[PDB]
Amino acid sequence: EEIIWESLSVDVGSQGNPGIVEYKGVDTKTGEVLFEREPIPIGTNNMGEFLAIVHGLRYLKERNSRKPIYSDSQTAIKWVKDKKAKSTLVRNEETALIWKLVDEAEEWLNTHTYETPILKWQTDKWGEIKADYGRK
RNA sequence: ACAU
DNA sequence: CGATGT
Ligand SMILES: [K+]
Ligand SMILES: [K+]
Ligand SMILES: [K+]
Ligand SMILES: [Mg+2]
Ligand SMILES: [Mg+2]
Repeated sequence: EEIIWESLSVDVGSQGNPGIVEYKGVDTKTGEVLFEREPIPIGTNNMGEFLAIVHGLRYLKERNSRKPIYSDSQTAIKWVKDKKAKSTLVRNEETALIWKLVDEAEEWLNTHTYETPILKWQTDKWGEIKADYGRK
């Protein structure tokens, strides 16, 4: 099992969990940063990992790219497959922004199609995903 | 246990 | 050490 180098890798970064959430997508081969989301004041790791995959799907579809997406998040890969982000984060005024984005990402999944393979990055074999924030 |  | 998730 080898890396598919012609791919997009995504990852979340956070300050606290729940805490400030951001995410980015990079070229797996070169590490070039292809997109970065503005920090969201309160969210969870898994909400961010979910949003990162969905943004990747939208990014690749817009560009007519058949590349797969790598994620290190077992949870978010399942949530995308299911089209449902099963987060425990309370809904209040401080979490409204993240929940709006998660709700809108689910809505996009429920109104669009894609063939993009969503692959598990095998951290135990390959080290940290190329989109990692280097904060752990 | 596994993945973050 | 704590949290988010299956
Ligand atoms: K990190
Ligand atoms: K990881
Ligand atoms: K646990
Ligand atoms: Mg990750
Ligand atoms: Mg990471």
